[PDB]
Amino acid sequence: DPIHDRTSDYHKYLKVKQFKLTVSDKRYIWYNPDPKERDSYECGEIVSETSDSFTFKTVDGQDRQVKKDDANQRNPIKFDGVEDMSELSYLNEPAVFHNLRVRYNQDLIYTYSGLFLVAVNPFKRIPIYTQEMVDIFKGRRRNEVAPHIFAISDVAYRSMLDDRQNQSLLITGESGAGKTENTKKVIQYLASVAGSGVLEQQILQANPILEAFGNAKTTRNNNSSRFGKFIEIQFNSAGFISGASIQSYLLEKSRVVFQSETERNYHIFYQLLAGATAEEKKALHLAGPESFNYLNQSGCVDIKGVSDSEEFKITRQAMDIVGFSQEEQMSIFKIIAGILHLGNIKFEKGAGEGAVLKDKTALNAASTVFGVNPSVLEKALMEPRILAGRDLVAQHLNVEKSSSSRDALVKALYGRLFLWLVKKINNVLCQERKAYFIGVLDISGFEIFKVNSFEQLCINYTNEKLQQFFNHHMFKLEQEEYLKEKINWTFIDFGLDSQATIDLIDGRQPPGILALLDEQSVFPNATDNTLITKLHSHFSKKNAKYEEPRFSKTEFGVTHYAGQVMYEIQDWLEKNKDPLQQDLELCFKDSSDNVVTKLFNDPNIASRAKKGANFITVAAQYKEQLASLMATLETTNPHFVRCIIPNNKQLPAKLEDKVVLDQLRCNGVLEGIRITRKGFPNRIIYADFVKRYYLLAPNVPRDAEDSQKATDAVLKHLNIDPEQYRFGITKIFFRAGQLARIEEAREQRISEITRGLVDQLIPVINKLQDVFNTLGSDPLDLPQIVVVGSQSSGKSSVLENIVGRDFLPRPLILQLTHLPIADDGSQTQEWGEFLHKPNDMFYDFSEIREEIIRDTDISAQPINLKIYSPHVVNLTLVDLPGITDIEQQIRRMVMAYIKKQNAIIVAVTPANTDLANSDALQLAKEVDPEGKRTIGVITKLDLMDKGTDAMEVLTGRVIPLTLGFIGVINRSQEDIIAKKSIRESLKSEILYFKNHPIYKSIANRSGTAYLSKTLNKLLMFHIRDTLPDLKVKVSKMLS
Ligand SMILES: Nc1ncnc2c1ncn2[C@@H]1O[C@H](COP(=O)(O)OP(=O)(O)O)[C@@H](O)[C@H]1O
Ligand SMILES: OC[C@H]1O[C@@H](O)[C@H](O)[C@@H](O)[C@@H]1O
Ligand SMILES: [Mg+2]
Repeated sequence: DPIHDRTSDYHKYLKVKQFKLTVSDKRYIWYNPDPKERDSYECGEIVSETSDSFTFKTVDGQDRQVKKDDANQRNPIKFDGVEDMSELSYLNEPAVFHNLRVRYNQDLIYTYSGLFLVAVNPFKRIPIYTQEMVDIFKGRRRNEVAPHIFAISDVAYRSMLDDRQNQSLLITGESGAGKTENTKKVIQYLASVAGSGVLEQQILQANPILEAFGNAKTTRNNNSSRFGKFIEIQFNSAGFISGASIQSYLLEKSRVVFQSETERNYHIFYQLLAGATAEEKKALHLAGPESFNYLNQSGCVDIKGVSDSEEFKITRQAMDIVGFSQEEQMSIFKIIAGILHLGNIKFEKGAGEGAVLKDKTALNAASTVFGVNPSVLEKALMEPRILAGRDLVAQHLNVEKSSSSRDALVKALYGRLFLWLVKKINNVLCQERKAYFIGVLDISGFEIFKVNSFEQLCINYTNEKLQQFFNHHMFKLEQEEYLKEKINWTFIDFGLDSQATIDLIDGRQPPGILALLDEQSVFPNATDNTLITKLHSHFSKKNAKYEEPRFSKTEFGVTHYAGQVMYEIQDWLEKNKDPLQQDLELCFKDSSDNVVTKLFNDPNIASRAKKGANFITVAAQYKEQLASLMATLETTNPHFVRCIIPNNKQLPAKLEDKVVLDQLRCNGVLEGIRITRKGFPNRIIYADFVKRYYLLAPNVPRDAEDSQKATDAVLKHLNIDPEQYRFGITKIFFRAGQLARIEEAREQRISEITRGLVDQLIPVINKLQDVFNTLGSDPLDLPQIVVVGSQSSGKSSVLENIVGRDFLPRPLILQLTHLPIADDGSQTQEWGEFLHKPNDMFYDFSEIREEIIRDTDISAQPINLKIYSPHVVNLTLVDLPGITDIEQQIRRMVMAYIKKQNAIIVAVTPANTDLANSDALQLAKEVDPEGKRTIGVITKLDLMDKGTDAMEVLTGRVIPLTLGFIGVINRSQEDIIAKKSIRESLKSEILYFKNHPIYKSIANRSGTAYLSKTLNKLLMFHIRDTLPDLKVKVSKMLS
């Protein structure tokens, strides 16, 4: 399984490479050392914070302060390279960019951002698109695998099948950002998982055909799409590919006759001249690109790394696969060559005003490959006949007009040829009946150049609709979640903000730009000036999205979603009408070539108005085509892929701050995470919230049964403002920022209780004990001292002796803290504290005995008693019930305690009860065979017998132990009856051992004083010894 194998290409090319921050409490923030350079950011460490402001040290070396509102906090370095950025506490611009940068530098181009898939063009080849890679993502769910265009393709596929609903993938981005490469990957994936099959190959081979005729090298992309497309992959009810259909939009026909410096014409022109066979060159009258006007003006005829001859063979192969016949293929090449020959026709000024054609070479070459009459073609170009009432009069045209008519014929032939290719492909691939489909939209994003004409308005208008579509989708998803979870919050439709710009463009009443253009396009003597004049007359200072420039008399502004765009009105009338002399239509309708003739006869191709319809302008046609695409998209469940270009030099490993950030700002990527920042952007299933923040509140099990009640407990203890959150049916909902503040509390808390893990070790362990061992569990295997003895062993007296005062009547965690002599030199009064009584102080030890009895009315939940006294040593002990229905759980509890090797066992045993067949030591040796962590305490020594001595065990012989034995004596029953108090009877204990015939030799290693000192010592060093392992355990359970 490659997904788990680290030594697999999957982990190498799709997975990110590979306690310090745990104890650390450092905070960092993104800032720009130069306020005027918003795109350049640096990391600064936070040093202090007030009510609503931060203070940090800049790398330059200088404290700086910023408001908490404008602060761009940085996420913990642990999250650098996350697969899905939606799980970040901070999603500010610099933070987003940073995670993308981290991934990009590791050659990870794919990153998730909620319902957004981000892909940053690598401008390099990364082996993550092989079949094996396809197989790896098959079936896999998003969370189950790393980010990849294949993963989102699978999700859409699974959704189609599971919900029986059509899907769509919208791949958007700037020119060269990677839309088409990713579009091909989706198809590659779908053909594989739902598929080397005839139909499959045909679908796969259709793209190569359209790219040859619709792509070209521009200054921003060597393989630029000069048309947009919507590919529908069809499936049968069983989920197998059954067909495909293609729609093309806004083909850049003007490129056929003109290309700006360094750019090329459509690939097919160069492919034909370089890949045609010798026989084809002759039949077509071909020559090198330099001999053709339409190819020798840009200064570029080839692309580095690209072989046009090789690509030609590929295109021819693709046409064979899709099914174009040999003759159809030849006719397509004749059209391409004919267009080239038309471009070489040179019109000259005749004796008069009319143009003439002196050389007939180009005209004839064209006429021969087109299968039309040269004489008729020549007259149709320079002397088209126009209707003068009821007679046709030959209008002899000058040079400029003849040349323009030639170009119009060229564009019309290319445009029609392209539509014909698409229609032919659809005839072979499209099936009238299909159960479902997955549509992929590959079209240009907003276009804002210095010069913007009609084409740009169409594409911008398109993107206004697509952005509106996305916002509205987000709206619906949000509305659906709040409804399902029972969260009362209503948003204003996100898409309503695009309506104004859209109406200004395609509105009927009031009439928008297109309507006014159409009207003006059919107006008698209308000109580009009367047009601009009319637009200003309708929207200047009357529509907030429109702007009449201050000086320019040929432009107008439109405020688009992505910013204002200035449009030049020049040629708009001609563009909207796309005229072609009727005599040219007639000339080609009489062609001897089958395909040429279809380009002028097929109504669905030869014109915009279908058989029986009225006049249709280009604008009206495009508005109808766009509404049809939107209606289709609105019948699907949409998936969005955001492509980002790393720089403007088409170079690998060179992510530029300004270039990327600019896109993240208009791509909507930063919008798709700030659109709902007004409601409750964050929500977490209760059990998950509790599992993570239980640590911030007392008495809250990481796995409480009632997750919702626990969640409520945490928020209350943290004193969170009730308005900042809402309780859903399955999730807790938070206002923007609130969850991030709770996460920061968790981080600070973690640091507060783990930093000590690096003397006063006893207290540090005491803290962890109060935080994790209250419910009676020891998940961290805390190093502790456990006291074990019989109900009559008199162990409780031992504890009261160590405490130096009576206070004893569940496990009992006794945490003693020594109090130093007062600063003035006085003796501080001793008192106690219970963990379940947060604000109480027990100065009366009698009340402590009572509280123990109260809270107790056998259980595994320990009572946590803390005692602060200047008469005790620093020490922590865990007293367990002494050793039937009840005597079954007790032994169970004890065992569960001494079982751990991180525990030291204090076995208390009466001296007046032999040594063999003990009790505590028995259970002790059971879990501690080598007796390396057991210390025996011998009590009631003064209660043995006449000549009964115990020096044998005290010196460690009857039963050896690494830690040894310690003897002691306690108060008698009549002593308790009298005034005789503890730490008074201790004075006696010392004299007993000091003046004892045999024990006097070991007097210094006996008694309560010595026992307490020893336990403190054993605990200090045991904690120190266990410290390393405990750090590992703590790090784990906290992640
Ligand atoms: N994921 C990718 N892997 C390799 N090269 C890529 C990738 N995405 C883009 N490219 C490179 O970028 C060029 C332009 O990408 P393209 O998809 O054609 O952009 P767009 O369609 O958005 O105009 C490609 O032809 C290729 O050289
Ligand atoms: O003009 C009526 C409608 O026509 C459709 O084609 C457009 O997409 C809508 O935006 C418009 O409101
Ligand atoms: Mg493209």
